[PDB]
Amino acid sequence: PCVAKFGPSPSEWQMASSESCLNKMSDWKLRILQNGLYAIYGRVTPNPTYKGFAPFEVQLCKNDAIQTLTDSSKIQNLGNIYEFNAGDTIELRFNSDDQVLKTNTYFGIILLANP
Amino acid sequence: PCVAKFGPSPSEWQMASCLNKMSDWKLRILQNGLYAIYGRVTPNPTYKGFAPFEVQLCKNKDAIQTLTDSSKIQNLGNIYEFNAGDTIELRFNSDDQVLKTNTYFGIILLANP
Amino acid sequence: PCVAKFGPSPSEWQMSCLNKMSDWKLRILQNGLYAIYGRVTPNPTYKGFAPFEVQLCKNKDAIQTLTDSSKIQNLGNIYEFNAGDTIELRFNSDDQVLKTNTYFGIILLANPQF
Ligand SMILES: [Mg+2]
Repeated sequence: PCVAKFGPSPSEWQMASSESCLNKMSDWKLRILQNGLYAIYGRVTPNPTYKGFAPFEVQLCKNDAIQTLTDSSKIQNLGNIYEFNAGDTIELRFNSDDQVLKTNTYFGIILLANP
Repeated sequence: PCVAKFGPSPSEWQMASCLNKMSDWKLRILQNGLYAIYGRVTPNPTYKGFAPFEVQLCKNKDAIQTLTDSSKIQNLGNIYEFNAGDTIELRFNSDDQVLKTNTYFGIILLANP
Repeated sequence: PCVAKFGPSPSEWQMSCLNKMSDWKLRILQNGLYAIYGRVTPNPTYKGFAPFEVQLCKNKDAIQTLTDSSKIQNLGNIYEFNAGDTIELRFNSDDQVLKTNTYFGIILLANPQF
């Protein structure tokens, strides 16, 4: 049962696994250590009162954005399923940290299977 | 597996814990965990009512999925974190908006660390 | 683990609960909840007559339809399938995709007994 989750604030990385399918590298960024099928989950809650000159863009990145969010008027789900390979780096990136509400913004991942 | 599925008509609740059926289309989550939702929503071509087409999967009273295109047969497959005490329900602006024989939803626990 | 994966080219099938029938097409032999995953990449120099359209079909029913030709698209999802069901990834024209970066896979997650 290999599962990891970053957020929401004030929480950082939580993790449970055997000995393990991933490695946490830094905030919002992990490293896949086992080829297999994974599920991503989580929530991006945009900041309504963002007062910055940068365009709202949240991306989930595989090394390649595999999920791009450009609508700052909607709370967005990150739930999905992907095949990843050992070595891959998974990262949730924000064009500015102030674009999202970090107290209601998290993402996680779980190994579903390894063919 | 901890699994529950409602519909399609004439089937009601089927179950194989982590949840408790509350009524038609509505469930109570009993454990914090990671869940997969699956299912399909088929608009009813015979609908002539005056309420706009809308179907929503609500966690508690908040929509986590919203369907407004009455010309789409939409899949409900997704992954979510739910907590104990959450209710999950599929709601319709009108029962006559969907073909009940072709509309169902299910949920399975993936893990609950 | 009951898995099958077609592609990407030149790979075809990599691999009971299912039977592979043809390129991009398989026969579900067992009831269950299945996860689909994969990727569809449009061919940016397609100039055929058919409108772009790629579909995951269960029997006669497109469970997923893609009509956006400007972006690579992910196929990840969970569906309930039944013994007998066929599953195929079909293209309105094979020129519409770059087979070198188009593939799909499936795996049985559970087969609950209600
Ligand atoms: Mg061949």
